[PDB]
Amino acid sequence: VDVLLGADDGSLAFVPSEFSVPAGEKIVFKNNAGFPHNVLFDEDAVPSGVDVSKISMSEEDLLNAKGETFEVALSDKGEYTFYCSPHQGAGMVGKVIVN
Ligand SMILES: [Cu+2]
Repeated sequence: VDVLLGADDGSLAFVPSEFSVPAGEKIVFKNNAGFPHNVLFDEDAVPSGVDVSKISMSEEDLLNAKGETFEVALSDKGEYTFYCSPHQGAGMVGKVIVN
Protein backbone atom coordinates (compact mmCIF):
# COMPACT_ATOMS: atom_id res chain seq x y z
CA VAL A 1 0.00 0.00 0.00
CA ASP A 2 1.24 3.57 -0.73
CA VAL A 3 1.79 6.32 1.87
CA LEU A 4 2.48 9.79 0.44
CA LEU A 5 5.16 12.07 1.97
CA GLY A 6 3.67 15.56 1.92
CA ALA A 7 0.17 16.45 0.98
CA ASP A 8 -0.78 17.92 -2.38
CA ASP A 9 -1.31 21.28 -0.74
CA GLY A 10 2.17 21.39 0.81
CA SER A 11 1.19 20.19 4.24
CA LEU A 12 3.79 18.22 6.19
CA ALA A 13 1.83 15.06 6.67
CA PHE A 14 2.06 11.39 5.92
CA VAL A 15 -1.02 10.55 3.69
CA PRO A 16 -2.59 8.64 5.28
CA SER A 17 -1.62 9.64 8.79
CA GLU A 18 -3.07 6.42 10.30
CA PHE A 19 -3.86 3.09 8.75
CA SER A 20 -3.74 -0.70 9.34
CA VAL A 21 -2.10 -3.49 7.35
CA PRO A 22 -1.73 -7.25 7.71
CA ALA A 23 1.64 -8.53 8.94
CA GLY A 24 4.21 -8.48 6.16
CA GLU A 25 2.31 -6.33 3.64
CA LYS A 26 4.55 -4.01 1.76
CA ILE A 27 4.36 -0.30 2.73
CA VAL A 28 5.73 2.03 0.03
CA PHE A 29 6.40 5.56 1.21
CA LYS A 30 6.26 7.80 -1.90
CA ASN A 31 7.63 11.31 -2.01
CA ASN A 32 4.93 13.78 -3.03
CA ALA A 33 5.39 17.46 -2.17
CA GLY A 34 6.92 19.74 0.43
CA PHE A 35 10.45 18.34 0.39
CA PRO A 36 12.67 17.16 2.00
CA HIS A 37 11.26 14.09 3.65
CA ASN A 38 12.45 10.79 5.04
CA VAL A 39 11.01 7.88 7.12
CA LEU A 40 12.22 6.47 10.51
CA PHE A 41 10.48 4.43 13.16
CA ASP A 42 10.58 5.60 16.82
CA GLU A 43 12.52 3.13 19.04
CA ASP A 44 10.25 4.11 21.87
CA ALA A 45 6.92 3.51 20.07
CA VAL A 46 7.18 0.13 18.31
CA PRO A 47 6.29 -3.40 19.53
CA SER A 48 8.74 -5.17 21.87
CA GLY A 49 11.03 -7.20 19.65
CA VAL A 50 11.22 -4.63 16.84
CA ASP A 51 14.60 -3.34 15.66
CA VAL A 52 13.98 0.11 14.21
CA SER A 53 17.38 0.26 12.59
CA LYS A 54 16.45 -2.20 9.88
CA ILE A 55 13.13 -0.45 8.98
CA SER A 56 14.41 3.15 9.16
CA MET A 57 16.24 5.37 6.69
CA SER A 58 19.46 7.18 7.95
CA GLU A 59 18.67 10.71 9.16
CA GLU A 60 21.33 11.79 6.69
CA ASP A 61 19.28 10.28 3.77
CA LEU A 62 16.78 12.92 2.51
CA LEU A 63 14.22 12.61 -0.32
CA ASN A 64 14.15 15.70 -2.44
CA ALA A 65 12.17 14.71 -5.52
CA LYS A 66 8.66 13.63 -6.38
CA GLY A 67 8.12 9.89 -6.83
CA GLU A 68 11.16 8.58 -4.84
CA THR A 69 10.26 5.61 -2.57
CA PHE A 70 11.25 3.88 0.58
CA GLU A 71 9.69 0.43 1.17
CA VAL A 72 9.42 -1.66 4.31
CA ALA A 73 7.42 -4.74 5.42
CA LEU A 74 6.64 -5.12 9.08
CA SER A 75 6.48 -8.68 10.38
CA ASP A 76 5.47 -8.10 13.99
CA LYS A 77 1.95 -7.28 15.09
CA GLY A 78 1.07 -4.10 16.96
CA GLU A 79 1.44 -0.35 16.81
CA TYR A 80 4.32 1.53 15.12
CA THR A 81 4.98 5.25 15.02
CA PHE A 82 6.87 6.53 12.03
CA TYR A 83 8.21 10.06 11.54
CA CYS A 84 10.02 12.32 9.20
CA SER A 85 13.35 13.45 10.61
CA PRO A 86 13.43 17.04 9.30
CA HIS A 87 9.74 17.52 10.04
CA GLN A 88 9.41 15.67 13.33
CA GLY A 89 8.75 18.88 15.20
CA ALA A 90 6.17 20.09 12.76
CA GLY A 91 3.90 17.14 13.39
CA MET A 92 4.89 14.91 10.52
CA VAL A 93 4.29 11.71 12.36
CA GLY A 94 2.02 8.73 11.61
CA LYS A 95 0.88 5.44 13.10
CA VAL A 96 0.51 2.06 11.46
CA ILE A 97 -1.32 -0.85 13.02
CA VAL A 98 0.05 -4.23 11.88
CA ASN A 99 -2.59 -6.92 12.34
CU1 LIG B 1 8.85 15.56 5.99
